[PDB]
Amino acid sequence: SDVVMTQTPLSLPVSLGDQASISCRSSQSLVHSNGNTYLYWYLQKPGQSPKPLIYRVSNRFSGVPDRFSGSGSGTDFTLKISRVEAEDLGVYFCFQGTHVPYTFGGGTRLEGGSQIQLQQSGPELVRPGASVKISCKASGYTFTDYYIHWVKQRPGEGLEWIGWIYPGSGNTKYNEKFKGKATLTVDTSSSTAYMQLSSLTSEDSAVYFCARGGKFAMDYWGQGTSVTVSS
Repeated sequence: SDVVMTQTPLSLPVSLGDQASISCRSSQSLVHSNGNTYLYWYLQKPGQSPKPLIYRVSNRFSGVPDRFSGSGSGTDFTLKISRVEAEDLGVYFCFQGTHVPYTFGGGTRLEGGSQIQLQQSGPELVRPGASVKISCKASGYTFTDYYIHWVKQRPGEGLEWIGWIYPGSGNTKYNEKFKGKATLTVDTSSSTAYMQLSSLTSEDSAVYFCARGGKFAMDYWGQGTSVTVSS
């Protein structure tokens, strides 16, 4: 009964100047009881963290040019990129934050806030059964004004939302998939968020991102921390 986000097409080869349109469909209505529709779009360029494009269906994040337009309602959503150029190449992901657990679309391959820094700890290489505690040092903004989200990304397997913590209060919310094996904490005095991953298996090998956000979605992302679990 988790919400499934389906994107089409999977791959969209295009030439410069053309129009590009990407579809996202949810298995459930994304209208929240509060009246908002927590549908978001992100772009991930081959070598870095996702970047926020659209919030709440139709709003562009700061620095995102008005040639990006999101539309839709209920269960059907569209991202249109009108005058496509070099820097638009990458994987587009839709994301829903209406229903816990928050879920991502599988991505579409097409072929802002740089004061905010989220500095994550280095790569881990461990044996099965180990635990790791990865950190995320926030700067360039007030740590306790925002949520911190954590996200898992396996190679060619897309994105999974792990949970959030609200640094101001320590309050947490987890994806059932991860609750019990990922523990979120903060140190507000050092503006640092932590995620402890426990009883590691080979399936837990992935890149883990910390990201700033609101209660329903990420905005800016850290650079990721690779965890490799190997015998």
